[PDB]
Amino acid sequence: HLLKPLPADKQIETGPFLEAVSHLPPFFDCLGSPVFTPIKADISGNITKIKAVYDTNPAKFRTLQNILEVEKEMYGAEWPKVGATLALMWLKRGLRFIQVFLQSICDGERDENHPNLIRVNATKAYEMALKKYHGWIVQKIFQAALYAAPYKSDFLKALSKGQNVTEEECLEKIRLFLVNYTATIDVIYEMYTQMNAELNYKV
Ligand SMILES: CCCCCCCC/C=C\CCCCCCCC(=O)N[C@@H](CO[C@@H]1O[C@H](CO)[C@@H](O)[C@H](O)[C@H]1O)[C@H](O)/C=C/CCCCCCCCCCCCC
Ligand code: NI
Repeated sequence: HLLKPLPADKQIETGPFLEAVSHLPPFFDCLGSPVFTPIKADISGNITKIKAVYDTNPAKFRTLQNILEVEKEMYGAEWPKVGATLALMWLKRGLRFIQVFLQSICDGERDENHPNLIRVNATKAYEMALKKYHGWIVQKIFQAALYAAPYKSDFLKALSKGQNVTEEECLEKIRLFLVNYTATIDVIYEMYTQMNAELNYKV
């Protein structure tokens, strides 16, 4: 299934969002390299934390905007470096990395001298989504992941394990997934900017 479409007023229901993005971390089990373990843990850990907050009062935390706004009231000067707000601040970055990476691949972006690597696509996604927030030690993790990254064809076979679809059919399904996914992430970014909740610290 696809993510829910964005409503006209751009308020994103928490429950459906968490349920949908909860399907993303299992993909990492298809990628054998040791770095995918802490990557999966990071993404899943943030999902878990936002879910834990949501579950304390689903009515009050019905939308992601509710989460930020209510946490701001709950935590005073500790906000936004607190709670589900912090978890979602980092989740959105992981989700944008995925967005940019997959979009790049689907649009045929490549290094003409290495057309079956995915380095250029991962580098674009990293620069757009994560690099500004990573100190050198974490950047080394990215660099090592790049070196060991699967070939494009292998990667796409993993995305479509279970489906028996062609590479081109796999890309078409990703393009459709990307529609509501991209729109939703863009709203989450806007929300953090509007609330002055984007933090710029490096890890
Ligand atoms: C259709 C479905 C498609 C699925 C396909 C998925 C393919 C995706 C591949 C990789 C996704 C990578 C996402 C990584 C997100 C990392 C977020 C991050 O920077 N989290 C930080 C901060 O952590 C935060 O610290 C905070 C406190 O300061 C805490 O409060 C937070 O809870 C905590 O999250 C953490 O320090 C870093 C974790 C790992 C960084 C990995 C760097 C890049 C990975 C290499 C990618 C190459 C891909 C090649 C293709 C296979
Ligand atoms: Ni689902």
